Amino acid sequence: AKETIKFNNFMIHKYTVLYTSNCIMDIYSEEEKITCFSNRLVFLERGVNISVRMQKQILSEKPYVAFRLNGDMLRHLKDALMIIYGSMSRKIMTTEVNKTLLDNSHDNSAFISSLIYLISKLENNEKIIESIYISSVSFFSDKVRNLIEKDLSRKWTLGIIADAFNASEITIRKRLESENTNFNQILMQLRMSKAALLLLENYQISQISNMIGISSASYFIRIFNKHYGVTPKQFFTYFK
Amino acid sequence: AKETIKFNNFMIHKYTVLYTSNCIMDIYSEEEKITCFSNRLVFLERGVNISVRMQKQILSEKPYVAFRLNGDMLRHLKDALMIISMSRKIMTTEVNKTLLDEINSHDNSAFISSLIYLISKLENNEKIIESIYISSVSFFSDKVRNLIEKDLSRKWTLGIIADAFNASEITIRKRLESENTNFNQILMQLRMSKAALLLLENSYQISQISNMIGISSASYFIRIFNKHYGVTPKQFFTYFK
Repeated sequence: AKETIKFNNFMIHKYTVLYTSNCIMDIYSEEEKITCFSNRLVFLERGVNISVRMQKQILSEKPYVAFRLNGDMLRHLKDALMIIYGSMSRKIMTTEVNKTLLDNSHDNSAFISSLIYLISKLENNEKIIESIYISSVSFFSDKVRNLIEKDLSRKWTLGIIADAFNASEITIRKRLESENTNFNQILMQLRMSKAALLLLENYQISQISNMIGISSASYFIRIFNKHYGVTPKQFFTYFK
Repeated sequence: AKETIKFNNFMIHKYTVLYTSNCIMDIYSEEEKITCFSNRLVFLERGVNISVRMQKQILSEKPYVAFRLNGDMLRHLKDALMIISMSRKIMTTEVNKTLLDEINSHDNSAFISSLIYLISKLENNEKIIESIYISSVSFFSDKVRNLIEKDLSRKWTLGIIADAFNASEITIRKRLESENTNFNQILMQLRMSKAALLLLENSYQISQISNMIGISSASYFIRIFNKHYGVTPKQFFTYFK
């Protein structure tokens, strides 16, 4: 009912640590599945587009508490953990209740220390550090993403990106297909992630379409309902 | 009485975090003084020769609990924290949850992480990170120490060190005097630190600690220890029981 939701194409654009205060979710890959339980912390690699089926316990509250890491913060944490330490199961990893998490979020300096501390206290840290390092790599898809990000309003083509990257169209094609993506999908993922964030933020549908680059908001509603499978209102009400 | 002791020339050869479980100590500089209170945590720089006057609460236990950092661990911690006057070399603080701190103390991938955590939680961390960086620098005196550390038994001269460092004797002299030390003093500090580390081991005895540190006669070593630290080796052993 109103406790359960099933949205697809969920892109972890930044490395996200995720509690499960008010939800039991099943995270789906193209071939794998990971069930996150309630009162547990989950580490999510950046660059992971996935489908989630959630089960809220209380209908009135948000399903979970999430914390994102900037690219900047992700590279400093990677460098710090490398100084210190020297498949879907590798990219999404849940753990036991910290039982002592005390929530920072405004002083990276204090935050990065606490994150290093939590990782050091956790077990099986090799895979956590591995996910950190992997998510700290600027793949070719990330560079095209950064390019498009500057003007989501602008209508891009493969030739524009190719000229910007000083390459041929087929080169960009095969690079993105080896990254398991494409230019159109990259663009859509960026726009729809910004749209979801803005929905849970204080733009609204009347202007989110324009902010992300779509002129007509009805087309944006249909495109959101296609990408995530949930109408923008259902997405808003499940996280409210 | 035996609750109080006053030993001089206490060299913090490794960056040491120091609790005060069973003591109230007064650290003395050539011109400054710092009184560490009971049930506190103390931060000390590497390369610090000081005097201490301690006051144990229970005569039967050790006065405090200390934790040292290897040069390797100190350099990692410095690099990690960079990624993330006597008052600027010795800094005490208050703690409530060292229960978390316990940790295993037998690893670098975990200890320095928990230490970073403690520092992040401690306010006024600026001077702490300062002390870390300063103690992570290999001064010329540290290079001479490392050279001598190889063969403490060997009898060194200023000319041997100078030839090893490809320099003149007066150069080594002025370098060490700018570091507020000298070759003979460097040697004495190294030997006497080891002596104290060889002490409180309850496994090694004077009859052989002098030989390990390079002194042939153990009576001369007793007199030299009682001169350097001001406490007879037996008093030093009994205060840290």
